[PDB]
Amino acid sequence: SGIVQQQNNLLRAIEAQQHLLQLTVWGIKQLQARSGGRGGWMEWDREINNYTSLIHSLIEESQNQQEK
Amino acid sequence: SGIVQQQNNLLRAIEAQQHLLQLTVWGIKQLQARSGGRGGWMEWDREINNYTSLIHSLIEESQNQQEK
Amino acid sequence: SGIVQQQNNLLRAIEAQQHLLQLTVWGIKQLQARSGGRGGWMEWDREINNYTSLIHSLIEESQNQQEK
Repeated sequence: SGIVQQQNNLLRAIEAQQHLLQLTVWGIKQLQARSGGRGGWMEWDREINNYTSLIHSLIEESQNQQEK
Repeated sequence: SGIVQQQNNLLRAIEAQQHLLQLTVWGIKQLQARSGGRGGWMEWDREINNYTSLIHSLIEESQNQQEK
Repeated sequence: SGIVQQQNNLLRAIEAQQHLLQLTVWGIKQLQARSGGRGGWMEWDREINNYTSLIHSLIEESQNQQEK
């Protein structure tokens, strides 16, 4: 036990930052789509989903797990 | 009270990460501008500003509020 | 001493987020390369390397420095 608001203000930033990134990925994807299909990036897309999924879960296990 | 350097090293990362993102958003924006105007993304731009603004403020309220 | 798992779950997010960003930067770079060379962005590239390098090091000094 020690310092919790600073930990919640930091977590609240990561989350917001997570949203920011998802907007960029979208902006990037759409620009790619401009050429013709984004079939060459499955591994890029899958890589994105992989980490985003790990982060969302990392955030959720951090919010519901700290109440002391 | 407990562990502060690790909290400052993490905050210092979010901040730096904030800068990284703003460079990407710029890189993305300019590439969009290449076609012809970015008038269709106001909501995208506004969404960006919205979170970036929440994060900057979240960071500042975290720096000046922890001195114990 | 106080709260460590929440600090490790947050650090684990920044790291994963670091990877996410590096994928976006790549996606952005390649799209730029499409036109013809990315020689005008050295300062953009150098700016990226600069912060990414500060973040990696900030993360590493945070992992090996907290064992209490």
